Amino acid sequence: TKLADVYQAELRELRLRLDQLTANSARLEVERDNLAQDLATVRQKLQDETNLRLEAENNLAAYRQEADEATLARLDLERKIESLEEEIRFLRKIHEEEVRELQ
Amino acid sequence: TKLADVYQAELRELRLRLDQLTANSARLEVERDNLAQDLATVRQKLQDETNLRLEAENNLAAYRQEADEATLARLDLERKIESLEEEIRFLRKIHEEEVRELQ
Amino acid sequence: TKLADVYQAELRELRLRLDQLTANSARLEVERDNLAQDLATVRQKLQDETNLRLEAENNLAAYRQEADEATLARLDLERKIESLEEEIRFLRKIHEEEVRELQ
Amino acid sequence: HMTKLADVYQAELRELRLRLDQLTANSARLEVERDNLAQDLATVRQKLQDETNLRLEAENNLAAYRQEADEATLARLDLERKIESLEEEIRFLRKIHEEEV
Repeated sequence: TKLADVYQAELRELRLRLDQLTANSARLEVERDNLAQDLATVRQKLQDETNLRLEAENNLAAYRQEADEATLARLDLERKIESLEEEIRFLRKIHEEEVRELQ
Repeated sequence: TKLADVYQAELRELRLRLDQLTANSARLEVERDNLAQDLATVRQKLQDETNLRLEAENNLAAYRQEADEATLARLDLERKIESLEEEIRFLRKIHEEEVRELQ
Repeated sequence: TKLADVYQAELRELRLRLDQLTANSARLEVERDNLAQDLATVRQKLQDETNLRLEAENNLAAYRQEADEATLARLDLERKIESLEEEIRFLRKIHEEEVRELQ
Repeated sequence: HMTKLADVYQAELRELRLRLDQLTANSARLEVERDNLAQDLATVRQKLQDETNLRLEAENNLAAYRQEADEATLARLDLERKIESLEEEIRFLRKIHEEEV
């Protein structure tokens, strides 16, 4: 009986440990399955957002050129205006002087 | 003797299973740790790629708006130019006339 | 005459502006040439550093697996050690019992 | 009198104005190109700094994983010897016990 008790003691311990490990393993498998599903989703969200970023960044260079050329055209015209208003003022001074000389 | 033999057999089996289950559990914990790490990583990449997308889209919007402002300003200026050129023509005509009369 | 002065004044202003603009344009040409050379340099450095970053990031997953497998192997052995020490303890208990039963 | 002079002066004025219009246009264009090159230079310098930081973190994690593998392997080797020692001990215990009966 003492022999049987020694054996049963070791058996009982091993069965206890085994039951705890099976429980722990089942819980870990559930958590792993969940993390994997969420990882698949967020990877898809990343791919989508990368594609949108990429298209936007591609359009940028052409739009920057459009803006530069439009701004350059505006400036050219503002300068022509300044030139014409300068020309007018000069004409009036020159004209006023010429009419004084004919008196 | 038959009894000890049944016990030693079960003892050997349980130790075999236990070693496999411990290995399996260790592996699962490693897999779970990895999935969690990668999930944190890709979530960060998603956030980054969203921020870059938004900034790109904003720069696109800004370049379109600037061009529009430049084009509208240009058109307004072209009309002021036509006005100034008319004014110049009228000034020369009036002055050429005044010059003829004073002679 | 005053008329000649009016004309010479406008001429003087235009010439000075032209001189100022030519000087500024020469400066700007130099600065543009420099910015372009440096831009080419830093673009090359960027490409190089991107290639290294990319290869490092690619090797990451493989090195993490190497570490995981090495750690898993270690654990398997530490467990086999515990198994053998348990077996020893049990053998001594069983042996002591058998020795008592056989006087 | 002034007619001769006015003609010469108006001609030079016309030339200078034409030149100013061309040079002002060119300068404006150069200013735009310089502003752009500077902007892009700032951009790519930032990308370089970012890419360097990512490279360094990656290389650090590589280094750390290589250290983990080396230490784990060394521990494994030490354990395999302890295993041999324990198996030797077991065999000695069984032979000594079998003798004692």
